[PDB]
Amino acid sequence: NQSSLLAEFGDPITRVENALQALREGRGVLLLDDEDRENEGDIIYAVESLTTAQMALMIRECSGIVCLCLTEAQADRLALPPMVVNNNSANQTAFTVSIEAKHGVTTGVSAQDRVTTIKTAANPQAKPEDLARPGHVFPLRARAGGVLARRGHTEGTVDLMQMAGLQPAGVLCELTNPDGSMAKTPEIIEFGKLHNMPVLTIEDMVQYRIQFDLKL
Amino acid sequence: SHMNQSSLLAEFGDPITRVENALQALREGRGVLLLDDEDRENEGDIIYAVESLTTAQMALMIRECSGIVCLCLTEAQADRLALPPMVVNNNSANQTAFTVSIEAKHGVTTGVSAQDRVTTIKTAANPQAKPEDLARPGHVFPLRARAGGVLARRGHTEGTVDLMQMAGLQPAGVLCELTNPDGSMAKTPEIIEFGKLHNMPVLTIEDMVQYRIQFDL
Ligand SMILES: O=C(CO)[C@H](O)[C@H](O)COP(=O)(O)O
Ligand SMILES: O=C(CO)[C@H](O)[C@H](O)COP(=O)(O)O
Ligand SMILES: [Zn+2]
Ligand SMILES: [Zn+2]
Ligand SMILES: [Zn+2]
Ligand SMILES: [Zn+2]
Ligand SMILES: [Zn+2]
Ligand SMILES: [Zn+2]
Ligand SMILES: [Zn+2]
Ligand SMILES: [Zn+2]
Ligand SMILES: [Zn+2]
Ligand SMILES: [Zn+2]
Repeated sequence: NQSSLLAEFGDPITRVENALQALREGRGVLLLDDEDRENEGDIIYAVESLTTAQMALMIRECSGIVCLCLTEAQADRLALPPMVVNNNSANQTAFTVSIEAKHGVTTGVSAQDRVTTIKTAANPQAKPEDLARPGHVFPLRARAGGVLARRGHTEGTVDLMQMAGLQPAGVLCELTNPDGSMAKTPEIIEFGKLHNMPVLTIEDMVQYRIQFDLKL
Repeated sequence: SHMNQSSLLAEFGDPITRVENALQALREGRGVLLLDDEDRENEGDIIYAVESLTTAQMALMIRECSGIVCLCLTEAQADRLALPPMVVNNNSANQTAFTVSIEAKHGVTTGVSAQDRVTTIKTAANPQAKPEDLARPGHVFPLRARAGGVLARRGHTEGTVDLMQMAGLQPAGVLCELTNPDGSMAKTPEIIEFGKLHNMPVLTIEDMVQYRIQFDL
């Protein structure tokens, strides 16, 4: 079972603290959501330290739909409303209109171009005109309150950044097996071991936030 | 001396032959690799007929391409599904005609596995589909092909729908951009090798344009 498998990454508190220190060091982490929800592991990177190599790993090891998790305030600053007026997706995944850097990219899809787009979007002094729409990067609006308001990878991403003391923007993508099926805990554990990436769950995060009275 | 692209593509035949082999591969359920103009994107996209799309084919795209797998549709089919342009004022470099993204309602879970994307695509491409069959947003990205195909707009979008129509297949195909492990986009020699290894013909939009000119006009 999951809890028993994750044991080798430490106890739940250790699992959170290792994830936070990985992010501070510029490394990625792998975040599992609830078993009865998606039961998927996403690679998470802090935008602050995002490299082309990190992006390239996501593209070749994950779904390739690399999303940029943003606070409401940052999404607002960039004038990125929800893609649809009435979201009826299974998880209410908060996709905004898709984006591309207006300047400094070609087709938008290379690892370099996605990073350029993401860095442009995450710039504290970005304006809406810095991004063309539509494009190949997929921003997501994180819920105010984070994982204590919504138990998604979107909130997990942003909460991790804030908990780590980093700028509150991260990227995510779902780890996918070569045959096209989604990675499960065993494969996720293996991937984290291969790539020196801490693994943790949303429940780890929730329990950690509760214990340490963490408003973010 | 490096030969030009046309010279590299010569082993696939002359322009017309390259299109004819593409059409036949699609009729046999195999994919093709379509290059656009060198002064446009200069990118090769894997293209598959939705009619014969399998989970294995989709898995290949996720593994070997950008993973942003797009569903090229006719304007008629997009309107049938009530899929408006994602943004009213499109200012992307090529005005790539993204609609709002989609997900099938039944038969899927999170929408992102190879099998889920296929289910979603099959659902959308069905000639008797209704808007309500598709949740929005989702993990499949439809594109509105321009009326007139590659003689009107020289995009992989139009190339896909033209290819299906010319092959006599359901006028819906899926595309995705071939990518190298280091995250750079695959270029002609890599596209050609990939095509040889996967038994997928390689062709260009210009080949398709010349074929339509010579075979229709
Ligand atoms: O679907 C997704 C984005 O395309 C993934 O599930 C991603 O992890 C964010 O969604 P959520 O916050 O609902 O997990
Ligand atoms: O960006 C893309 C995905 O949408 C690809 O270039 C795809 O080929 C569609 O674009 P176009 O028709 O402009 O080539
Ligand atoms: Zn493109
Ligand atoms: Zn998720
Ligand atoms: Zn002939
Ligand atoms: Zn002939
Ligand atoms: Zn003939
Ligand atoms: Zn999801
Ligand atoms: Zn294209
Ligand atoms: Zn070879
Ligand atoms: Zn291959
Ligand atoms: Zn014709």
